[PDB]
Amino acid sequence: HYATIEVSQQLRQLLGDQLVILLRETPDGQALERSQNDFRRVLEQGRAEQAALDGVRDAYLQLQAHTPDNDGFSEAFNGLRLRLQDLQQLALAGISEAETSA
Amino acid sequence: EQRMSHHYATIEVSQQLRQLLGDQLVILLRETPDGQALERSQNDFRRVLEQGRANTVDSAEQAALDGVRDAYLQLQAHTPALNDGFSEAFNGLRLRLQDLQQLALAGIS
Repeated sequence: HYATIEVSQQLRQLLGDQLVILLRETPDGQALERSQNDFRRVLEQGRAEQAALDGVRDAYLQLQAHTPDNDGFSEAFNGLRLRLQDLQQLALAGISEAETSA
Repeated sequence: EQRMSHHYATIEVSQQLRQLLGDQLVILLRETPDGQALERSQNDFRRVLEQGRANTVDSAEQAALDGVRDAYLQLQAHTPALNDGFSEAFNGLRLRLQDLQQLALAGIS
């Protein structure tokens, strides 16, 4: 499980990274590209559940194909998702902490 | 066990909040956002969040949720500013990543 949560969180973060970029006034195409590469990078890696990761790849391929204050919204979204992400990782730590404690 | 169960409830809250944040993205990423469904989602987010802050036991997790509240308010404050293919592909992608992750967590659990 613990492997499948890490690779899951990475992809979700990289997806969020890409939304932050898309939600900006002037989308940094190079960055988006770099981020799209990291995603398929981290994914392909994890791809070696194997169906769900295959399903992710299939779904990512489709997002890619459809990919096109406004900068204020982008930054607030980024702010919010990092905190939610960190909230989960905090709680998740408190558990691996507990598992060990036993 | 019980220490472990408070942590898992905080994970559940964060998952629902991310799902609801996702719901809003899907709406705003459409040719024409539906302001009515948007505000229903915004009202859902703040209900689940406020109940999270009300019932969360672990004190660091409580403080974390206060930060989530501050950032959510900022998110709303910047929304009034603001195909359909991207929005639909996004939706499918995030749902599979979420379900995938929530399986393993329930797995460990």
